[PDB]
Amino acid sequence: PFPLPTGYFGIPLGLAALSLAWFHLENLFPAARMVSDVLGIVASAVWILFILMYAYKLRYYFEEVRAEYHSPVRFSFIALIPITTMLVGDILYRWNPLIAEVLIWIGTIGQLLFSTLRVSELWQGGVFEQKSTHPSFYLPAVAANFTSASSLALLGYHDLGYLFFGAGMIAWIIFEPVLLQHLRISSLEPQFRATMGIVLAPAFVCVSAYLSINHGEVDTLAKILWGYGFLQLFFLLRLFPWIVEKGLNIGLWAFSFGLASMANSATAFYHGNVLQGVSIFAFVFSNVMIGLLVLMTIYKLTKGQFFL
Amino acid sequence: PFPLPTGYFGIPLGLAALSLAWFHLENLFPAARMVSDVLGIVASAVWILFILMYAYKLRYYFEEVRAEYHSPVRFSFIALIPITTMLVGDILYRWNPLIAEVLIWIGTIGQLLFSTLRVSELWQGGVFEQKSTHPSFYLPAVAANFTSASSLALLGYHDLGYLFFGAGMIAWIIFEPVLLQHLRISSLEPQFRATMGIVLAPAFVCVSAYLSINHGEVDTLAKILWGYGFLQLFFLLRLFPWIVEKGLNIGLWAFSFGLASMANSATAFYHGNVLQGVSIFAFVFSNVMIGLLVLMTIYKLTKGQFFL
Amino acid sequence: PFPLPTGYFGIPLGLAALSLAWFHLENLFPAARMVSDVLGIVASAVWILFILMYAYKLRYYFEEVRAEYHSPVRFSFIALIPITTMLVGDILYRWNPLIAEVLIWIGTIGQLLFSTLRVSELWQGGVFEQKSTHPSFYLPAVAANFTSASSLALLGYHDLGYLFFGAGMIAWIIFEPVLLQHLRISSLEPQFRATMGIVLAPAFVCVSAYLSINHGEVDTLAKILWGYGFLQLFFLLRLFPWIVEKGLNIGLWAFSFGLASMANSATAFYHGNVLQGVSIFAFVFSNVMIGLLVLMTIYKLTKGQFFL
Ligand SMILES: CCCCCCCCO[C@@H]1O[C@H](CO)[C@@H](O)[C@H](O)[C@H]1O
Ligand SMILES: CCCCCCCCO[C@@H]1O[C@H](CO)[C@@H](O)[C@H](O)[C@H]1O
Ligand SMILES: CCCCCCCCO[C@@H]1O[C@H](CO)[C@@H](O)[C@H](O)[C@H]1O
Ligand SMILES: CCCCCCCCO[C@@H]1O[C@H](CO)[C@@H](O)[C@H](O)[C@H]1O
Ligand SMILES: CCCCCCCCO[C@@H]1O[C@H](CO)[C@@H](O)[C@H](O)[C@H]1O
Ligand SMILES: CCCCCCCCO[C@@H]1O[C@H](CO)[C@@H](O)[C@H](O)[C@H]1O
Ligand SMILES: CCCCCCCCO[C@@H]1O[C@H](CO)[C@@H](O)[C@H](O)[C@H]1O
Ligand SMILES: CCCCCCCCO[C@@H]1O[C@H](CO)[C@@H](O)[C@H](O)[C@H]1O
Ligand SMILES: CCCCCCCCO[C@@H]1O[C@H](CO)[C@@H](O)[C@H](O)[C@H]1O
Ligand SMILES: CCCCCCCCO[C@@H]1O[C@H](CO)[C@@H](O)[C@H](O)[C@H]1O
Ligand SMILES: CCCCCCCCO[C@@H]1O[C@H](CO)[C@@H](O)[C@H](O)[C@H]1O
Ligand SMILES: CCCCCCCCO[C@@H]1O[C@H](CO)[C@@H](O)[C@H](O)[C@H]1O
Ligand SMILES: CCCCCCCCO[C@@H]1O[C@H](CO)[C@@H](O)[C@H](O)[C@H]1O
Ligand SMILES: CCCCCCCCO[C@@H]1O[C@H](CO)[C@@H](O)[C@H](O)[C@H]1O
Ligand SMILES: CCCCCCCCO[C@@H]1O[C@H](CO)[C@@H](O)[C@H](O)[C@H]1O
Repeated sequence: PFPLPTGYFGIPLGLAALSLAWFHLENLFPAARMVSDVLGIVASAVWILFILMYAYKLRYYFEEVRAEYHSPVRFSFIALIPITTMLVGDILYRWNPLIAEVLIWIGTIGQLLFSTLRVSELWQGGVFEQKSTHPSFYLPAVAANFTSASSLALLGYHDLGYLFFGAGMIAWIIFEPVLLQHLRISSLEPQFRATMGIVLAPAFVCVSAYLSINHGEVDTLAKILWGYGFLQLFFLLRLFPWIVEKGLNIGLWAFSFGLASMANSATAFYHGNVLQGVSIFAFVFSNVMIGLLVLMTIYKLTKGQFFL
Repeated sequence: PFPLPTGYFGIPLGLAALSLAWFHLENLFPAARMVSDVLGIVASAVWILFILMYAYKLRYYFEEVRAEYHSPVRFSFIALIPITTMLVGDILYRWNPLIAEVLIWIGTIGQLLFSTLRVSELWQGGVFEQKSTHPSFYLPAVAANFTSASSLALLGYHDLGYLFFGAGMIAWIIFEPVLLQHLRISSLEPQFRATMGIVLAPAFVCVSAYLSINHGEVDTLAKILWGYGFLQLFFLLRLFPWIVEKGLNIGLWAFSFGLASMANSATAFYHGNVLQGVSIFAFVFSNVMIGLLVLMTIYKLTKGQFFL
Repeated sequence: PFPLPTGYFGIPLGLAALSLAWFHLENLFPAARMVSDVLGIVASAVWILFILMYAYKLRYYFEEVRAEYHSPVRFSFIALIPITTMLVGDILYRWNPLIAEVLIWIGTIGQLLFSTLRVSELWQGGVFEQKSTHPSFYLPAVAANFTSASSLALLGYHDLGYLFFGAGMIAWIIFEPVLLQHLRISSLEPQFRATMGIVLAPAFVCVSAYLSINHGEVDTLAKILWGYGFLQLFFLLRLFPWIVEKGLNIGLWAFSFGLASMANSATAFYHGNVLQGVSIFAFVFSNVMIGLLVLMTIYKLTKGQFFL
C-alpha cells in the first residue's frame, strides 16, 4: 500500500482530452473515431483505477488528504479529480448519455463546492504566501470552470455553460498577472518546474471550451485566444531546457492539458477553414508530444518508478 | 454636531440602485412601479439629507475632509457622493428629465475630476502602500465609471456611455488581480472586513451598465460577466462568517451595490428569456438581503448608534 | 564615434505612426496625403540613419549591446528596432509593396524571436526584480505584437494578424496590473519618468491595430478601448508636471507612440461617424503635441545635445 500522488490524475486528464480532440475529427476523417475510442477507453480505465486508489487514500490515509487539502499550494491538485471525472463523462456520452450526464454533474457540483470552500478561504489571509503563487492554482480556479462549461454545453445547457466559461475566463486573467510577476522575480524550484506546463493550458482550454459552447464558430475571440496561446507555447518551448534541467520526469504530464486542448481547438479551426496550416501543425505537434509522454510513462512503468 | 462618515452614502446608493432594478420590471409586472417609486423616494430623501450633512462637513470640518481626501485608502469613499448623485438623477428622470440630466452631468464631471486628480496621483509613489490595497478602491476606479456609463445611456448618449463603460471595465480587470493576491497574503483587519462586500460589485455593476447601454441585449459578454459575478457571490457567502466574525455592523451596506446590481441585471436576463430561474433567484435573494440591511439599520437608528 | 542610445528609435517610431494616421485621412481630405508623405519620408530617413548607427554599434560597441540585451529593464528598448522597421514598411507600401512586405516580415520574425528569447527568459527568476517593473516592458511584450498585427493585416493576412493582436492584447492586460501597483507603491525615479509616456500607448495602439484588422469597423470593443485610453490620457495629463519635474527632455518622445495611435484611431472613428467631435479633438491634440516634440528636438539638435 501507498498513498496515490494526486497529480497522477493528470495522466487520464491528458488522454481524455486528447480522445475528445480526435472525436471532433470523425466527420472529416472517419478513422479518427477509432483513435478517439482507443484513447477514450484507456483514459477511462486509468481514471477508474486512480479513483479507486484515491478512495483507498481517503479511507486509509485520510490525514494525508487533509494535509494536501489545507495546503495553500497542494490543494489545487485535488481539482484534477472532478476535472477528469467530467472529461470521462464527455467520452462516455458517445456510448451512454445517462451515465455521462451523471459524471458531468458530479464533477461540476464537486468542483464548484471545492473552489467555493477552498479558493475563497485563501482570501482570509495568512496562510497563502507569495511563494504559494504557483501554476497549479489554475486547476481549481480556471480549468475546472472551463471543463464544466464544455461539459454542460455537451448536455445542451449552453447558457449555464457560458456562466462557467465566464467564471473561468475572468478568473484566469485575474490570476495570471500575479503569477507571471512572481515567476519573473522568484526562480521556481526545480521540484516544481514541470508544473510550468500548466501555463500552456489557459488560453487553449479557454478557446476549446468557448468553441464547445458557441457551436464551433471560429470568431474574433477564438482567434485572439489562439494568438496568446501560441505566444505562451513559444515561451515554454524556449524555457523547456530550464524546465527539465534536473531531468525528465513524470511531472511533464502537466503539459498534456494544454497540448490536448491545442489539438481540440485545432480541429475546430480546421473545420472552420481558419488557419488550416497552423491547425495541422498544432494537431500533429500536440499528438507527437503526448505520444512522447506516453512512451516515457511506459518506460517508467516497466521499471517500477511509477507512483511512490 | 458631528462629521458625517462618508461611507454612509452607501445607504442611499444601495436603495437607489434597488429602485432602478424594480423600475425595470414595470412592463412585466405593473405593481413593480410602486415599489420602485417608494424605494426611489426614500433613497432620494436620504441622499438629500446626507448631501446637506456633507456640505456642513465641508464648511465646519474641512480638515477632516482634507485628511480623508489625501489618505490613499479613505479617499475612495468620497466617490460615493457623485455615484449616488447620478443614481438619484436616474430615479428622478421618471418625473423630471431636466433635473435628472443636471444631476447626471454633475456626478459625471465630478467623478471624472475626482479620479483624474486623486487616482492618478497615487502613481507618483510613496504614499499608497501594499496595505492600502483595499476593495474600496473599486469605488473611484470602477464603479463611478460604470455609473456614468449607464446614466449617460439613459440620457441617450450611448457612445459616450461606452467610453465610460470601457474605462470602468478595463480598470476593474487591471486592479482586481493585485487586490485578490493581497487578500490571499494579508488578512484584512476586522474593522475593514465589511468592505469585502464591495468585491461582489464589479461584475454585476459592469453587466448592469453594459445592458443599459446595449439596449438590454443579453449576449455572450453579459453571460460571461454574470458567471464571474456568481462565482464571487459564492465565495463571499462562504466567507460571510469570517467577514462578520467581530459582529454584524452597518458597514455591511457595502454589499448593497453588488446586490442591487444583481437584481437589476436579473430583470434584463428575465426580459431576454435567458436563465429565467436563476434570474428569479437572484432578484429575490438580493431583495431579501437588502431588506435585512434595512431592518438592521432601523434597529440601529431606534437605539442611537447610527453615525458617530 | 559614440554608441547610439537605443531609445532614440522612438523618434522615427512616433513620426512613422503619425504618417500612417494622416494617410488614413486622404479619402476625406486629399491634402492629407502630402502631409502623410512628408512625415513618412522624414521618418524613413531617420530610421535609415539610426539603423546604420545601430549596425555600427553592433560592430564596434558589441559589449554595450550585450549589456543592454541582458538587462531586465534595458532590453525592452531593442524592440523599438523591429517595431520601427515594420512601421516604415507600412509607409513604404504606398510606393513599393514588395519592399514593404520584406520589412514587415523581417520586423515580425525579429520581434517574435526577440520576445521568445528574452521575455520568456525572465520567467527563470532571479534577474528581474520588483524595481524592474517599468513601462518600457510594454514594448517587446505588447507594442511589437500589435504592430505585427496591423502590418500583417496590411499585407492581407487578417487571421494571422488576429493571432498577433490577441497575443498583444492579452499580454497587455496581464502586465498592466502589476505595473500600476508598482507605480503606486514605488516612486519611479526622475531619470525614468519620461517613460511614463509609454503608459498612454496600450489602449490606443491596441484599438488602432484592431481597426486595421477588422476593416475599420468601430464596434463595442473599439469604443471600450478608446474609453480606457482617454482615462489614461487624463491621468497622464494630471501627472505631467511630476513627470517633467526635473526638466523637459528628449525622453518625452515616449508619448509619441500613444499620441500617434490616438490620431490614427481617431481617423477611423471619424470615418465611422462615431464621436466625431472627440475624434477631431484627439487628432488635433495629438498632432500639436508631436509638433511640440519635433520643435524641442530641432532645438536640442541646433545646440548639440542630441545623442550622447
Ligand atoms: C494537467 C496537470 C497535471 C499535473 C501533474 C503534475 C503533478 C503530479 O504530482 C504533483 O506534483 C507536486 C509537485 O512536486 C505535488 O505537490 C503534488 O501533490 C503532486 O501529486
Ligand atoms: C478530497 C476531499 C478532501 C477533504 C479533506 C477535508 C479536510 C477537512 O479537515 C478539517 O481539518 C480541520 C482543521 O483545520 C478540522 O475541522 C477537522 O480536522 C476537519 O474539518
Ligand atoms: C473534489 C470533491 C469535493 C471536495 C469536498 C471537500 C470537502 C471539504 O471539507 C470541508 O473543508 C472545510 C475547509 O475549507 C472544512 O473546514 C469543513 O468543515 C469541511 O466540511
Ligand atoms: C480578451 C478579449 C477579446 C474580446 C474580443 C471580442 C471581439 C468581438 O468583436 C466582434 O467579434 C464578433 C465575432 O467575431 C463580431 O461582432 C464581429 O466580427 C466583431 O465586431
Ligand atoms: C488539426 C486538424 C487536422 C486535420 C488533418 C487534415 C489533413 C489533410 O491534409 C489535407 O487534405 C486535404 C483534403 O482532405 C488536401 O486538399 C490538403 O492539401 C491536405 O493538406
Ligand atoms: C457600496 C459601498 C458602501 C461602503 C460603506 C462602508 C463604509 C462606511 O464607512 C466607511 O468605513 C471605513 C472603514 O472603517 C472608513 O474608512 C470610511 O471613511 C467610512 O466612512
Ligand atoms: C470632497 C472634496 C474634498 C476636497 C479636499 C481637498 C483637499 C486639498 O487640500 C490640499 O492639501 C494640500 C496639502 O497636501 C495643500 O495644498 C492645501 O492644504 C490643499 O490644496
Ligand atoms: C466629488 C467632487 C469632486 C472632487 C473635487 C476635489 C478637489 C480636490 O482639490 C484639489 O486637490 C488636489 C490634490 O489631489 C490639490 O492638490 C489641489 O490643489 C486641489 O485643487
Ligand atoms: C472578458 C471578456 C469576454 C468578451 C466576450 C465577447 C464575446 C463575443 O462573442 C460574440 O459575441 C457576440 C454577442 O454575443 C456575437 O458576435 C456572437 O454571438 C459571438 O461571436
Ligand atoms: C428577476 C426578475 C424577477 C421576475 C419575476 C417573475 C415571477 C413570475 O413567475 C412566473 O410567472 C410566469 C408568467 O408570468 C409563470 O408562467 C411562471 O411559471 C412563473 O415562474
Ligand atoms: C515610444 C518609446 C520611445 C522611448 C524613448 C525613451 C527612451 C530613450 O532613451 C532610453 O532611455 C532610458 C532611460 O534613461 C535608457 O534606459 C535606454 O536604454 C534609453 O535609450
Ligand atoms: C540586437 C541584438 C542584441 C544581441 C545581443 C546578444 C547577446 C548574447 O550574448 C551572450 O552573453 C552570454 C552571457 O550571458 C554568453 O553566452 C555570450 O556572451 C552570449 O551568448
Ligand atoms: C531585434 C532583433 C532580434 C534579436 C536577436 C537577438 C539574439 C539574441 O541572442 C541569443 O541570446 C540568448 C539569451 O536570451 C543567448 O543566450 C543566445 O545564445 C543567443 O543566440
Ligand atoms: C475588454 C474587452 C471588452 C470586449 C467587448 C466585446 C463586446 C462585444 O459585444 C458585441 O459586440 C459586437 C460588436 O460591437 C456585437 O456582437 C454586438 O454589438 C455586441 O453584442
Ligand atoms: C480626427 C479626424 C479629423 C478629421 C477632420 C475633420 C474636420 C472637418 O470639419 C468639419 O467639416 C465637415 C464637413 O467636411 C463640416 O460639416 C463640419 O461642421 C466640420 O466640423
